[PDB]
Amino acid sequence: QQIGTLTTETHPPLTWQTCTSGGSCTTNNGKVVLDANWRWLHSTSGSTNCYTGNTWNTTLCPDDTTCAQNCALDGADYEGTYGITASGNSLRLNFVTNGSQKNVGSRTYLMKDDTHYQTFNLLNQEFTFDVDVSGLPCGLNGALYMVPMAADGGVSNEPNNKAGAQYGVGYCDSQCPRDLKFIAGSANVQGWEPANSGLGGNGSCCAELDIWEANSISAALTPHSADTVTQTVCNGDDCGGTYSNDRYSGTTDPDGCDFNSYRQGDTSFYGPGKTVDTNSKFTVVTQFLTDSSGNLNEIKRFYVQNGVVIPNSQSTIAGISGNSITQDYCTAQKQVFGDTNTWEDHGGFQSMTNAFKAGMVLVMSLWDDYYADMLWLDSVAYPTDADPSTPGVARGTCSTTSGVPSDIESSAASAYVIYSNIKVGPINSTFSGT
Ligand SMILES: *[C@@H]1O[C@H](CO)[C@@H](O[C@@H]2O[C@H](CO)[C@@H](O[C@@H]3O[C@H](CO)[C@@H](O)[C@H](O)[C@@H]3O)[C@H](O)[C@H]2NC(C)=O)[C@H](O)[C@H]1NC(C)=O
Ligand SMILES: OC[C@H]1O[C@@H](S[C@H]2[C@H](O)[C@@H](O)[C@H](S[C@H]3[C@H](O)[C@@H](O)[C@H](O)O[C@@H]3CO)O[C@@H]2CO)[C@H](O)[C@@H](O)[C@@H]1O
Ligand SMILES: OC[C@H]1O[C@@H](S[C@H]2[C@H](O)[C@@H](O)[C@H](S[C@H]3[C@H](O)[C@@H](O)[C@H](O)O[C@@H]3CO)O[C@@H]2CO)[C@H](O)[C@@H](O)[C@@H]1O
Ligand SMILES: *[C@@H]1O[C@H](CO)[C@@H](O)[C@H](O)[C@H]1NC(C)=O
Ligand SMILES: *[C@@H]1O[C@H](CO)[C@@H](O)[C@H](O)[C@H]1NC(C)=O
Ligand SMILES: [Mg+2]
Repeated sequence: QQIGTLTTETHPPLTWQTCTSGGSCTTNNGKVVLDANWRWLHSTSGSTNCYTGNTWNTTLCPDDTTCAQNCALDGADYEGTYGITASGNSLRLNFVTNGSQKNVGSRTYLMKDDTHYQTFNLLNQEFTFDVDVSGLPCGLNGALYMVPMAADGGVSNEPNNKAGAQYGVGYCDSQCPRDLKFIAGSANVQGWEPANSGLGGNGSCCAELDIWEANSISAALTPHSADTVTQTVCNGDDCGGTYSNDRYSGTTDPDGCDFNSYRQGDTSFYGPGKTVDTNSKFTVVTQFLTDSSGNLNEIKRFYVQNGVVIPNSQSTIAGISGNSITQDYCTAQKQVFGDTNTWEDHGGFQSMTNAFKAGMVLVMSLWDDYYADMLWLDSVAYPTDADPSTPGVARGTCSTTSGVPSDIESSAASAYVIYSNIKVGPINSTFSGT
C-alpha cells in the first residue's frame, strides 16, 4: 500500500516505562498507530475509493499487485472518527464512534518512532499495565497482546509497501486472518468474498501472545504457537484458524494454551464485585520465566488492586492444578478438557521463545466477535449447546444468546476500555503492595 497525502498522520503520544529490578522506572515517549484496515484507502491520483463498505473497486484493484500500486492508506482522525484518545500514560478506545459514519472498535500498535513499531523481548521480564474494564459488558473484548510483526511494517522487502508501520501495516496473528486488505506487500482483493469485512484469498499468519483478552465478566491469558513465528502468507482454507472450514489444518495454533480463572474452576476470582473487582481499575502483571537455557517455561500472572498483590487463582479442575501457564499445565488442560493440543504441535513454549527473540509488537484493541459472539471468553457454555458440567465448557456468566454484534453495537454503544501505566522490566520490578 501507498502513503496517502490527503490527511496528515499524527500518531497520538503514549508514554510507557522501563523499570530496574528495584522498582525505579523511566519514561519512554512512544506513540500509537491505527491499524491499516480501519483507514481510508483511495487512489494515489485523488479521492476515489479503492475499497468501500465491504467491496473493492476492481478498476483500481483488478489484482493484488496492481491494487497495492494504485492504492494509498491515508491519515486518521484518531478521536473524531475512531474514538481513540491518548493522554499521558493512558490510551482509551471507544467501542462505537458516531463521526461522519459509524465506526466500531479499533486496533492500535505501540510505536518507537513514526516509521517503526516498538519491539519487545520479554524473556525473564514482566509486562505490567493498569486497565479499566468496568465499561465492557458481555460480548466485548479489550485485548492487549503481542505479535511478531515486522518492526518497519514490511517496507524493507515489499516494494509495493510504502505505508508500513507509519500507517499500521503488517498485521498477522494465530488465526491467519483473511479479512486483511494488505498482506505482505500485496492487496488481498483476489478471492475477496464479502462476509465492513470479507475474506480474501490469503491470510496473514504468525505466533501470538494474548497477554490480556477481557471484559468485566471474564479474562483470559493465552499464548499461541506457530511453525514460523513471524509473518507467513497462507492459501484460503489451508490457512486454518477462524476463517477456515478446517480450523486445525494450518501452520499456527488457533486455540492457544489459555488460563481463564473461571474456565479453570474458580468463579469467585475475577468479575464484578469479585476478588479482582472489575467495577474498578486494577493492575495486571504478566511474568515470562525461563528454564536454565533461557527458553520460556512459565507465564505467571499477578493482579494489584487497592494496593493489595493478588496471586492468580489456582485451577481447581481435577487433573489441572497450579495458577500459571507451564508445559505441565498445558498438557493437562488439553487432555482434561479434550481440546486438540495445537499449542504443543506448533512448538509450544519454544515457539513463544522464538517469537520473543524475533521481537514482539504491542497491540491494543477493542472489538466484538462476528464469529462466536465472544462466547469462548465469557459464556456459561461454549459451545453454547455443551454441558457446563463438562470441564472447560463454562468460561463466564454471560448467557448463550449474549454478544451478538448487531445487538451489542446498539445496547453497549457507550462501551470503552482504558489501558494505562504500561511498565516493562525484570521480574518483580514493576509492582508492589501488601
Ligand atoms: C494466496 O491466495 C491465492 C488465491 O487467491 C493462492 O493462489 C493459488 O495458488 C495455488 C498454488 O500456486 C494455485 O493452485 C494450482 O494452480 C495451478 C494452475 O495455475 C495448478 O497447475 C496446480 O496444480 C494447482 O492446482 C492456484 O491456481 C492459485 N489461485 C489463484 C487464483 O491464483 C496462493 O497460493 C496464496 N498464497 C500463499 C502464499 O498461500
Ligand atoms: O468496522 C471497522 C473496520 O473493520 C475492518 S475488518 C475488522 C473487523 O470488522 C473486526 O471485527 C476485526 S476485530 C479483530 C481485532 O481487532 C483483533 O484484535 C483480534 O485479534 O481479531 C479480531 C477479529 O479479526 O478486525 C478486522 C480487521 O482486522 C474493515 O476492513 C474496515 O473497513 C472497518 O473500518
Ligand atoms: O484473537 C483474535 C481472534 O480471536 C478469535 S476467538 C478464539 C480464541 O482466540 C481461541 O483461544 C479460542 S480456542 C477455543 C476453541 O475454539 C474451543 O473449541 C474450545 O472448546 O475452547 C477453546 C478455548 O476458548 O477460540 C476462539 C474462537 O475462535 C476470534 O473468533 C477471531 O475472529 C479473532 O481473530
Ligand atoms: C472506481 O475507480 C475508477 C477509477 O478511478 C472510477 O472511475 C470509478 O468511479 C470508481 N468507482 C467506485 C464505485 O469507486
Ligand atoms: C517475586 O515475587 C513473587 C510474589 O511474591 C515471589 O513469589 C517470587 O519468588 C519473587 N521472584 C523473584 C525473582 O524474586
Ligand atoms: Mg492474494
